[PDB]
Amino acid sequence: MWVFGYGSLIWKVDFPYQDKLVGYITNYSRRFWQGSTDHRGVPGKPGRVVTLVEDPAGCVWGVAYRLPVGKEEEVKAYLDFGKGGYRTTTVIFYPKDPTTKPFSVLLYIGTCDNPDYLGPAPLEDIAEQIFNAAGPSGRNTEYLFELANSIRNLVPEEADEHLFALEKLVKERLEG
Amino acid sequence: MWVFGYGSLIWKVDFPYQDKLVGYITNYSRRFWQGSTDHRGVPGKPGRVVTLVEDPAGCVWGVAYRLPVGKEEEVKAYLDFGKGGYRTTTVIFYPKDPTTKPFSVLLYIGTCDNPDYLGPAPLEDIAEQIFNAAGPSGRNTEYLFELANSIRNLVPEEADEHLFALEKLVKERLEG
Repeated sequence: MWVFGYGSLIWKVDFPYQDKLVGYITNYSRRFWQGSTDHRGVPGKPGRVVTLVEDPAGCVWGVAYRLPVGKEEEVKAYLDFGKGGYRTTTVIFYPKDPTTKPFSVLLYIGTCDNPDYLGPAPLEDIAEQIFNAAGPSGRNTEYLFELANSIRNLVPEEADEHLFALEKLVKERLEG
Repeated sequence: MWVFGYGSLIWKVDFPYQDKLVGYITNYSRRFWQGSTDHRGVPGKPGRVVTLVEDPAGCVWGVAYRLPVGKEEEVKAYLDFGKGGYRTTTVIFYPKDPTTKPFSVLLYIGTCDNPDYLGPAPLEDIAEQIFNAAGPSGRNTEYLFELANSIRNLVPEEADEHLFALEKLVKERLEG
């Protein structure tokens, strides 16, 4: 099966994937409304990471990865499509390359119901919080930069108003 | 986290593991009571694969694998310890090497409640069914041989009465 990576997976490429395609999905928008206490932040001082939200006019550029078929032959691992703030569903992924027809992919999403969801907030604020945060995975700012730098390698900044704006405010903070 | 492989994982080594240790666990016994329709058998002509059953006098030799920390920084993947015929729990794993202290490991088990559970049966029968079966993964007999040959590389045949007996009956069938 193929899964869509709208975040860290884009650049955190050290995992096993049979194949990958740059592309985009629809009807969702990428927002930094997901709190991070185990990666780019910690409890008591959470960081912000991305999640996808339903947006009819929405688009999200990212990368689709083909997971290797599982080795354990004794149990049937399953997919639960429902589940406690994290959603699993599928959506159409459009490859950047027109040579490939669009195909279904798995989407793993953290909902408004997940415990870590921080929700929408003024960008001024999100940027600062990101500025300050650091977690087991690294600093919050590095996460944003990679993503942003990461997306730019694939599309014009117009593609993600929210992400690039954030990057810019942060860079400004880094100034003063 | 570390997971215990009592089956195919022992020899199907083409996956990513940070580390591995030969060892054994207790209070469970390995039996060929699990039906296979997606690996070593198919619907309408199922094969047999191993599952672990609670056995107070029981022991299971196998290998423990250290899974790599997950790359996705956006969602919290969880462990559900309860779940529809497959159980997830932990048990003590004793390394063959005394230099290492015993440690907890994850055990993923298919219960009597799973749909594919075929249950106990006369060994004469299981061997034949295995003889005949083939699935997406390969023939049923190859699965048994690898396991058996696989275990022997780690312990005397006395360790697994059930597995080696089965191997032998099968080899006999292969004769006539």
